Amino acid sequence: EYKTKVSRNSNMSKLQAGYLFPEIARRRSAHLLKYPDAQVISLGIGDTTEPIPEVITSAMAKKAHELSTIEGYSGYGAEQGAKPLRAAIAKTFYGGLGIGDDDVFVSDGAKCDISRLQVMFGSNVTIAVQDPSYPAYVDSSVIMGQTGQFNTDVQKYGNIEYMRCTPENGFFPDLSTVGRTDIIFFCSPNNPTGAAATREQLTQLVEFAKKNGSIIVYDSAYAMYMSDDNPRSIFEIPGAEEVAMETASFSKYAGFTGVRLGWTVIPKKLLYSDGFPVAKDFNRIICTCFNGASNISQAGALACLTPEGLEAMHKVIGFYKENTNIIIDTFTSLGYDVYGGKNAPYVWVHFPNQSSWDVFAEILEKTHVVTTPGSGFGPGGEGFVRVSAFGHRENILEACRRFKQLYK
Amino acid sequence: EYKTKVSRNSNMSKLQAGYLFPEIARRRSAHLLKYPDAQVISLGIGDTTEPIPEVITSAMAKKAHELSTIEGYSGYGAEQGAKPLRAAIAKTFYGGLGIGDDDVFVSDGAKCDISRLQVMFGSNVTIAVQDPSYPAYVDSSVIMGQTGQFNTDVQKYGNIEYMRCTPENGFFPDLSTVGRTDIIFFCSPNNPTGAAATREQLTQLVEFAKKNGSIIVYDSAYAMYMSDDNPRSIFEIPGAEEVAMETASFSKYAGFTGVRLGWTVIPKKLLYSDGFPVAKDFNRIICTCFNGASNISQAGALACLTPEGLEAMHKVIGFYKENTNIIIDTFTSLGYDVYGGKNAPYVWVHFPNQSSWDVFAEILEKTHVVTTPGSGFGPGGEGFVRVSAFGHRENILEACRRFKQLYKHH
Ligand SMILES: Cc1ncc(COP(=O)(O)O)c(CN[C@@H](CCC(=O)O)C(=O)O)c1O
Ligand SMILES: Cc1ncc(COP(=O)(O)O)c(CN[C@@H](CCC(=O)O)C(=O)O)c1O
Repeated sequence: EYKTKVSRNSNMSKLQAGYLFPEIARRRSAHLLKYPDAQVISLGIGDTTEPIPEVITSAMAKKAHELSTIEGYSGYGAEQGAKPLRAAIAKTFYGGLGIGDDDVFVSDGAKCDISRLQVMFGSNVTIAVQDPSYPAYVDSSVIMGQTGQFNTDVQKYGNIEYMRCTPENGFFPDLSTVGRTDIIFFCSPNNPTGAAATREQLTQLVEFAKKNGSIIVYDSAYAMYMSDDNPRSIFEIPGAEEVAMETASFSKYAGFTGVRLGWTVIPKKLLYSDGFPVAKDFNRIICTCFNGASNISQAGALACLTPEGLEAMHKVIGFYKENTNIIIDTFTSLGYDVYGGKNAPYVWVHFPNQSSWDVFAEILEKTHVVTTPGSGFGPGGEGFVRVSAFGHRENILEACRRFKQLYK
Repeated sequence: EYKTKVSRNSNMSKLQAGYLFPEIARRRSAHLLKYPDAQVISLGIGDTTEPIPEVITSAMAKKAHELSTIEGYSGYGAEQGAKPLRAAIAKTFYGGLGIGDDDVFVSDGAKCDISRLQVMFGSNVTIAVQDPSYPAYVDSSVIMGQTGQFNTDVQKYGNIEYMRCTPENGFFPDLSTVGRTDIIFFCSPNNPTGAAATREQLTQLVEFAKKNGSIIVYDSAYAMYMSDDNPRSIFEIPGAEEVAMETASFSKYAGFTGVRLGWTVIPKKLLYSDGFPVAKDFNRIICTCFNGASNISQAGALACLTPEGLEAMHKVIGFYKENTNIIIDTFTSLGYDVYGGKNAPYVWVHFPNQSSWDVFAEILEKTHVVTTPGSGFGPGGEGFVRVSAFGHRENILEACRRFKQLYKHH
């Protein structure tokens, strides 16, 4: 058979397996082959399940209709996003934090921004991540060439600072033990642990990044699930604007997982070591490597940031928060050390003395419930299982009775 | 003032200037500053201007509505795209060329795929491009670390094979003078020249790639504007499936420039030197770095690939083609050497003894018409201006009468 003479990207070769979530989907498929008549309930991938509020979808349908009129048609937008949408995001989420409209970059969601930001930083930066954390930070790092080889002994790529977040440290890194890196990806409330950093901790994090001369990439995907009195934006920490940017999404707020709309904020005062503004390189990436978020998605996001839209999102979030309570109560009633599930739609359940992957297989096997194994979120996740709360109420309740029977 | 200790990405420093189209938009902004009441006609950026056909927007509006019901709501999709849409694209554009549903990757547009493909190839490959060509191939290449610095004497980035496409060579390079690279980006019908490679030239292109062990990234963004009897897909060339992938989009077919939907096709027989299939690395990129095209944009694309959609897309394309004729006739009456416009919605006009940027500025200042300087598409574009045919009819007519008024007495 014919082969080209092009060498495979050696960074792609470094990757230890496929992406976590397709891997889980494979395993659930194999389970449906074994049990063809099983009633599978997925609490694995954190995908929203409830309909998008009408006020928002009417806004999208109206934009679609308008595209068939001479007056309403629009083509290429500003790749940063429509100005009224940047303004609404700037006012609504960062009002009083000194963020301008021109600091907001509208995207087709946060996973894409994470990789666009990794392209921008390039192959010579080193990164630190929460351990455990959402696997896209590590995987994108490997793909960009920022890392060594995977070491199977410790279960870690070389050259990544894994910042262990444990029950014994309150799921916040011990910063006095953390090596300096260029970038620090920091997710709060955290996926998978559910842990939301306090004001004092985030203060420490800014002080840490300021002294090490690092950039924090603050992932606030779950901030509007906040219950405790904790900061929802890193820019609430004075001095954050010199060391941090923030990336977020409408996915978990308006059910936009399929619709695709997020943003990144890069403050004017965030500068590389030569004084060059980081935002200006992001802007170049965004103009060259992207052609803007869908116009219909942007019209849906615009409608989200209005009194009716905010009320609708609060209702949605509230509903998933009530699912989370149900799951928490179940596991606590069962005598588990269960974490998170207060400030986030994830509960982080401790299964000590078992490997995550084995617990995943066991639950899937006995209860036809998909979970996500903790060690898919890095080596600090070993021994835990993340349980997602996105589901119809009846599905959540049924999964919980199934757990009660397995584990009684 | 405070600065971090993070070193700016050296590949970002390499970029000689801002991306082409924002730089034009800046100049048009400054123009409207100077003359706030100028009726600017924009033929710079190639943006669709006519309404999306009702059949396509009704489908999108329906998906939006369905998203508010328990039954019709959907969240994350298969990252490659909805299986029915992948099938429709495979059958509709590649039916009979051996392309499977699973070789199609639905994206939010071709610009985005180009850059995801470049992340996939990585920093250690060398590329070739047509010269002139759509500036995203070269810019994404610089950004990814594939290049040396910009050399202002020759107006080229180091380590890129710039393949000369001229009126004299029929806008197809002499491949005997083209050095071996890993990757060859090839656009046909080409942006900016409008030139469509014949079956004979594409066969040569494929034979060249096969003997060199190169991968062709074939960009078919304008293939449905074909008038001549030329291949619309690289996979029409036997053996293309061992050396070639293809990228395209609905932007120019249904006016989806703002909606955002295209696709890349990578065939199963495309392998790296170690035997690894290139599509398996792309799939990983697509799973890690992307979360799918918008579900509403997918519903719109699915509606385009029906008898009613194809009929609507064909009609809109033909409209822009008549615009292109008006523009061609205008410049040829004024005695310019003018290329393209046959197989593409672009007219490539030569201005002897003038820089492209000076011509751009001159047209913009005197007629309030925006164009794109040919040097924006690389050094072979120097001396040319690209005139986009996208616009309302009356605006193309007005632009053309402005050109004639300016240039008739010279
Ligand atoms: C921390 C974090 N950042 C970013 C994203 C991606 O946001 P989008 O705007 O919708 O791109 C997610 C969703 N993570 C889910 C879904 C799986 C995935 O993102 O690959 C999860 O962790 O199960 C997330 O949890
Ligand atoms: C050859 C070619 N490939 C890809 C694209 C991008 O397609 P999308 O699906 O809409 O992402 C264009 C449109 N280029 C236009 C618009 C400017 C730009 O693409 O940056 C042009 O060249 O004027 C193109 O001309």
